[PDB]
Amino acid sequence: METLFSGIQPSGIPTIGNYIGALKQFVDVQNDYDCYFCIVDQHAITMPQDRLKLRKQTRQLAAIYLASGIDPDKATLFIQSEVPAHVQAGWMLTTIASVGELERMTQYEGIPAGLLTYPPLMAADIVLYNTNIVPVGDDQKQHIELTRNLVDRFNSRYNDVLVKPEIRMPKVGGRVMSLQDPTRKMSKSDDNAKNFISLLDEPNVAAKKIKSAVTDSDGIIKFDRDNKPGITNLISIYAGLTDMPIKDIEAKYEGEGYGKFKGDLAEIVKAFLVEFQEKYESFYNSDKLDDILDQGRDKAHKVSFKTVKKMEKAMGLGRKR
Amino acid sequence: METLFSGIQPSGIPTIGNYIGALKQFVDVQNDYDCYFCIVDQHAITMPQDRLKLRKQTRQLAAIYLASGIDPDKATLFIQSEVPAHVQAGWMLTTIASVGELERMTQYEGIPAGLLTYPPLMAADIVLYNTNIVPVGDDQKQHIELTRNLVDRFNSRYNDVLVKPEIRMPKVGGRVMSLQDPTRKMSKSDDNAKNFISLLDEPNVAAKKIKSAVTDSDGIIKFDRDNKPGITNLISIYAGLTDMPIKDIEAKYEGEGYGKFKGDLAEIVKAFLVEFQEKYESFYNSDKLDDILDQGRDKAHKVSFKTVKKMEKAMGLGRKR
Ligand SMILES: C[C@H]1c2c[nH]c3cccc(c23)S[C@H]1C(=O)O
Ligand SMILES: C[C@H]1c2c[nH]c3cccc(c23)S[C@H]1C(=O)O
Repeated sequence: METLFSGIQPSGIPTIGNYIGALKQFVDVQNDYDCYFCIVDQHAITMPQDRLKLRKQTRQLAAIYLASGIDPDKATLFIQSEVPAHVQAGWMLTTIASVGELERMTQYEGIPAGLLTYPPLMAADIVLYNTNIVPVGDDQKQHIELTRNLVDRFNSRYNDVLVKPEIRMPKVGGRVMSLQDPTRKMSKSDDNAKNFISLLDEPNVAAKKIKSAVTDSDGIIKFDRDNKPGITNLISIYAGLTDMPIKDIEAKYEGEGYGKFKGDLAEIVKAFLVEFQEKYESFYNSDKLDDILDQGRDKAHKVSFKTVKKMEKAMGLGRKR
Repeated sequence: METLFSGIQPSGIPTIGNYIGALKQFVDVQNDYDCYFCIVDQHAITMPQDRLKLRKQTRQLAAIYLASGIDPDKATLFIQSEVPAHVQAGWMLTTIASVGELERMTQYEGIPAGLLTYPPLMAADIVLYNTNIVPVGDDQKQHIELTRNLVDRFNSRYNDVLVKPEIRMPKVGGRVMSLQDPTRKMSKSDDNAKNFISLLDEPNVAAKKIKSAVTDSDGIIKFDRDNKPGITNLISIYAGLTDMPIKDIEAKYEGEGYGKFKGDLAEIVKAFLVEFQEKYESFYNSDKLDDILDQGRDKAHKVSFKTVKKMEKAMGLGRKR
């Protein structure tokens, strides 16, 4: 069984685009892959953070992953800073990186040193669990290249302990676009809040965002990205939240106009968020949330500890006991 | 009671200069100060190392400190990599350092990133124990300036948890010079091995190095650094290993020439090393050595854990449990 590792930034609420594109897919793929979901709070502080904003966002993310169906027994959901092997292995990989290498990553009061030195910590986050696949996008290519190059450098200079990972998302979800700019991907941090639908938006606000999404005044419910990216995007969201095949959507709405379809979809979005947010409140406001995160941390520590120990033996850190 | 922290590089055997200058003094000052002696193996790998050479040197250093009289109950002798708070607090301080700052430290395959990014780890090594004093020399000034500046930056941006340290050696020992270059300090890494006397030199080899030390052919046993740095240096070693006051040395050897004095001193050096190396073998070849280092690690972990936790709460890492 292949091991998957996904880093999660506690820096914002995922949108419904992120749910359809990734989270919903993770809820399936956790049965067929050994999955790690790591809330990378030590990466979040490479940037300036309010300390209450950061600690709250970390709980929020954990509650959202659990609300989506990420299962603490099937997968390992934990907080990066609670597992010390991450900064231990990150320091070891830092000593074999080069300054030139780290600088080129930054390209693809002063400048915080975290922004230069975080890539080896990302490498560590991955290889500590013998990861085979990382579900990232084009923007993370140079990071994985550095990771694989460091695994090569380590195994070559000391001895084979580390595994090279690949970029692979096992079941890619649909691509969800901004509601009022259908050529751009939906983003949690848009200045036009009508562009996205946050997982924590009020369900009635989200229904309004479906109605205000930029489309023709009317048309047929047909999937055509090149010529009608607006309605096509909406059909993608419909498909994403109901699992109805797209061709099966077209047939349900044959002879229907936009008003009927946007009305049904806004209701579908509202219904989804009401069910999602009840689960989310229930995890977020519960004592069991700390129990779950405790157990996740213990799972990850058991695996990552063995790896750190092999690494320390390979470089000659510590003692032979 | 003031807390003292001394980093120890596992990169070479201390010389008798290092014993007279520092180690012997630490054996006294550990009664009057809360002392931490930390074998910084995570700093040693910033440079290229053979992994067996490094792990052996680490045991050797611990055995030498114990052989000198460093007392595992009075002081805390441990190995840096066995206490995870060091790289945890080092990462936190890294995120508030600036690249410019770290670069200027480097001034005062490529260039290993460890050589750029180690100073915040040094800062962490110190402040984790609420250190008041660090017994370092001129070459470490910019490192302590960075440390104090990071303590200021941390306490100012989040809230007061960290203590500013000072450079202070509570009882400075004598200065011991190279035996065949009396104007340079004695160094463990000289290309002229007659220049130093290693604590692990064969006692008969060391006696020969006393005889081969570069002096006038004869003279009076008088302390005069400007005009007779050779014999004066030797008198310093004599004073350092026997605790005889220097004026009291001059009076013992009034009416004596160099041959008598160098003969007595070579015997004194031989006698000291025989007693030292028996203790050293006895710790180095013992199962109790791992027990001692275990207990040291547990002592340091208890203090440094509380500090790391205050730091994580201050930046908003982790969870409030
Ligand atoms: C969250 C970040 C991160 C830190 N460690 C990891 C490990 C795997 C994937 C990612 C990460 S994804 C990456 C990003 O920049 O999105
Ligand atoms: C061993 C080095 C080191 C790492 N952490 C610390 C903490 C205090 C003093 C020192 C150190 S002394 C320094 C040196 O360069 O000698």
